[PDB]
Amino acid sequence: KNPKSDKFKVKRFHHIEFWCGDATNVARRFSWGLGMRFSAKSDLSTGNMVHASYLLTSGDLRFLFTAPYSPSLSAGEIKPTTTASIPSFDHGSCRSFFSSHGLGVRAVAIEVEDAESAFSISVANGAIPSSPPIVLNEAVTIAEVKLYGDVVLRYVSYKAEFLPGFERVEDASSFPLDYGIRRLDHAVGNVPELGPALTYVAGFTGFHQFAEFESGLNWAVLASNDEMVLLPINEPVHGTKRKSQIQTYLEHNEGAGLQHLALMSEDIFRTLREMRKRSSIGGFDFMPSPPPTYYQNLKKRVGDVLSDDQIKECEELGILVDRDDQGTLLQIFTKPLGDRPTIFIEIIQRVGCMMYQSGGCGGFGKGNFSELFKSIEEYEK
Amino acid sequence: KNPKSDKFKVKRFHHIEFWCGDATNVARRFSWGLGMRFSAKSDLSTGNMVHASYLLTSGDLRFLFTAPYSPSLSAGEIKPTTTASIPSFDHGSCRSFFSSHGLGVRAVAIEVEDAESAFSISVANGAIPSSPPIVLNEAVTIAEVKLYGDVVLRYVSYKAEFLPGFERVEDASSFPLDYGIRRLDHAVGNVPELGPALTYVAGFTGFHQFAEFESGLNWAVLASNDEMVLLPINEPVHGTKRKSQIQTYLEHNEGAGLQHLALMSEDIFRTLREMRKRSSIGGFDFMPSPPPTYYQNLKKRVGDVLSDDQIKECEELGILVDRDDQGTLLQIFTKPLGDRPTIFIEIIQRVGCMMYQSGGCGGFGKGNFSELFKSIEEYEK
Ligand SMILES: C[Si](C)(C)CCOc1c(S(C)(=O)=O)ccc(C(=O)C2=C(O)CCCC2=O)c1Cl
Ligand SMILES: C[Si](C)(C)CCOc1c(S(C)(=O)=O)ccc(C(=O)C2=C(O)CCCC2=O)c1Cl
Ligand SMILES: [Co+2]
Ligand SMILES: [Co+2]
Repeated sequence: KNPKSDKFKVKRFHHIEFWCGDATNVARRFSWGLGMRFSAKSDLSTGNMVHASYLLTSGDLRFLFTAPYSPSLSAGEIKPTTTASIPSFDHGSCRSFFSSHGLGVRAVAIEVEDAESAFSISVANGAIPSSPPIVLNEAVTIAEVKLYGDVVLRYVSYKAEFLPGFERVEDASSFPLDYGIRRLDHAVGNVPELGPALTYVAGFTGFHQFAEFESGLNWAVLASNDEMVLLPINEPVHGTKRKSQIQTYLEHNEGAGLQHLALMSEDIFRTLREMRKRSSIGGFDFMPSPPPTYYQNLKKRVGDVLSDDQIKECEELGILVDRDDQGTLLQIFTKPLGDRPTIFIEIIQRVGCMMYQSGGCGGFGKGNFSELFKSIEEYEK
Repeated sequence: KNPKSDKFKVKRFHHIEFWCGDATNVARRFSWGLGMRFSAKSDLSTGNMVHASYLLTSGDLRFLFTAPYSPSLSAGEIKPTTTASIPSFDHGSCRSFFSSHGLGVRAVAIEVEDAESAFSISVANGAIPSSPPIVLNEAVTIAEVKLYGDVVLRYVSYKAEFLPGFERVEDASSFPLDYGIRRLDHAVGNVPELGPALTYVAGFTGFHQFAEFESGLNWAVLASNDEMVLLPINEPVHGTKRKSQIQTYLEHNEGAGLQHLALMSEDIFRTLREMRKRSSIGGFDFMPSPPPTYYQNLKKRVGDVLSDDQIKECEELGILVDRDDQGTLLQIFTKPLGDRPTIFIEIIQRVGCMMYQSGGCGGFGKGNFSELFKSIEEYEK
C-alpha cells in the first residue's frame, strides 16, 4: 500500500555532506576508494574564508566533504557579508559535531520543488528547524530541519553548477575515476527508539512506511511518493546474547546518527573487483565474506535469477543476495569508513521491478539476517 | 665549525606524529600518496579505549597518525589504569590542537640513549616540560618537552616493536608499497621570532648552528653532534612586496608550528614518478615546476654532477637542484598536505660528502631562492 502522502513535492536524493576535520584527506581517500571524480570546490582558492568543501561525484551520486578553517580568517564577517558558500555552516556546530561523533554525515540532502515551501510545511508539521531557507544568487534555495541526532534533512530546490560559489575543478586535477557507482539508493539512521523517530519524521514529511517482504534490532523504512527517497531507521534490541550492534553504534557515536549509505552500482561485480583491488592501498575494506554454505544455499533461493557463473562470481567477491516477492537484491558492506565502528557503506544492485525500475526493488536484505545465521551454523558442521 | 655540544646523547630521528580528527582516513591517504606500508596499530582492536594510532613506515621513516575516541569510552580510567598506548596523549589537548591548527605534526620524536636523562637535563637547561618520563612495559621510555607552538620534541629510548601495546598489522592488511623513501632528513618550524626560538631550543639541547653555504624569511639550522638530527627554523620578514609565506603560515596555522618534513629518497626520480602518477588519484600534488630557463641554467651550475639525461629528467619531474661547497642537493616540494596552506612535504636526495654520507650534505636549498627568481625573469624575456 502506497498512500502517496508526501506533504510537499520530493524529487531525488541530491547529495550527502560529511563533516570532517580535514576535508582534503577524507575526500582524496574516498575518491580513490570508491572511484569518484573531484568535480567542484569551495575553499580559500574560491574566496571562501569560512569552510573548505570538496565535491565528489560518480554518476548521480554526490559526496560533499566539508571542514572549518580557523575562525580568525573570517572574524570580520557577519552573515550578510559571509564568504561561506553554505550559509547554514557554523564553525562551532561543525567542530562540536566532529568532536562528538567523529567523521560522519551531517546532511542528507534531497531535491524538492520548492525548498522554502518544504521547510514551512515541515516545521508547521512538527519539524525542528535547523537553518532557515536562504536563496543563493537568486538561483538555488537551501533549508535544513533536524532529522535525528545531529543529522539534518536538507532541502534543495533550483529555479532552473552544484551550488553558487562552487567552482568546477581543473580537468588536470579531476581524474575520471569510475567503478560503476551511479546513485544513492538509501540512507539509514540508528536511534535509541524507533517509534518516536518514525512518528517525528513521517509526521513532518508525510513519508509513508515502505512494505517489507533475534538479530538485535528492529527497523522500518520511510519513503517518498514514488519511493525513490528511502530512509530506513534502526533501533537496538536489548538483552540478546550478542550485544546489539545498534547499541554499540550509539555508544561509540555518542548517540543517534547516520549508520550506512547504500550506493547503487550498474555492475556490482565490476564495482567490487575495483574496490577490493584498492582495499589495502588506501581504499575501503569489506566485511568478512559469508561461508561457502551460504553460496551453496544460493542455488535453491535465486537459481532462477543468477547463473552458476554469476553465483560463483558472488562467492569470489563476498556479495550477499536477497529476494522480495518483486525483485532480487545484491549487496555487500564495507568495514567502518573511519576510526569509530559507526558509519559504513553498502554497495547494492537491484534486479527486477521493471515498469524504469521502481524504488526499493527486492527490499533491503532482511532475509539475509536469518540466512547468514543458518549458513554459519551449517558451515560449521 | 662543529663544537659537538649536545647535552645528552642523541641518535636519529625516530618518528613523526600527526594529530588528526580521523586517523584512518589520513593514514590511508598518506600510505597511497607516499608509498608507505601500514606496519603497526594501537586502537580499539588492541584494547586502546583512548586513541586510535596507526603507524606507516618506509625504510627508516616512521609516520604515526593519532586521533581521539569519545572520552566516554575511557571515562572510568585513570592514568594508572589507562588503556592509552601513548601516556602523554590527552583528549582535550588533541581536540584543542586540531581545532586550532588543523591537521599537522604534534611530535618530532628523536631516539636518545636515555629519555629520562634527556628530559631532566633539558628542563634543567630551560626546556618547558610537556609530559614527564614514563617507562612503558619496563622496555621503552618516552618524555616530551615543548619545541615551538604546540609542537613537542619527544625523547624515546630503548633498553634493548614500535611501542609496547602496538601490534604488528596483518600481512593481508599490510600491502608492501615503496616509492623509494628511506628516512627523515630534517623537520622545519615556523615561528614569529627566530632569535628567541633558537636561543630556547639550542639552550636546552646543546644543538649547534649548522653552517650554511628579499624572499621574505630568515632561518637557521640547529643540529646534533653528528648533524643527523637537523631542525631548521624560519621567521617571517615583514614589509616585502610579496607577503611573507611564513606570515601566511602563522596566520592560517594560528601561530607557530611545523612547516615541512623533508624525506630522503634513495632514488628521487623513481619517487617523483611514483608520487606524480598518484597526484590526481588520492596522492599529493606538487608545487608548480620552474621554467625551462631554470633547467637551461642547470648545466652551468651542476653540469659536472648531473648528466644531460639526468638534467632533462629533472625538468620532466620539476626537481630543484642546489649545491654546497661539499655536495649537491635535489629537492621538490608538495602542495600543502591538508586543507590549510600550512604543512607540506619535501622530497630530497643528497649527492656527495662520502666519508656513509655526512648529514646535511649540500645544504637545504638556500641558493634556489635566488635562482628561482632569476629563472622566472629570464624565462619571461
Ligand atoms: C551492521 Si552489520 C555487522 C554489517 C549487520 C547488518 O548488516 C546488514 C545486513 S547482514 C545480512 O549483513 O547482517 C543486511 C542488510 C542490512 C541493511 O542494509 C539494512 C537496511 O538498509 C535497512 C534495514 C535494516 C538493515 O539492516 C545490513 Cl546493515
Ligand atoms: C614555502 Si614555498 C611557496 C615552496 C618557498 C620555499 O620553498 C623552499 C625552497 S624554494 C627554491 O622552492 O623557494 C628551497 C628550500 C626550502 C627549504 O626546504 C628550507 C629549509 O629546509 C630550511 C631553510 C629554509 C627553507 O626554505 C624551501 Cl621550503
Ligand atoms: Co541497506
Ligand atoms: Co627543506
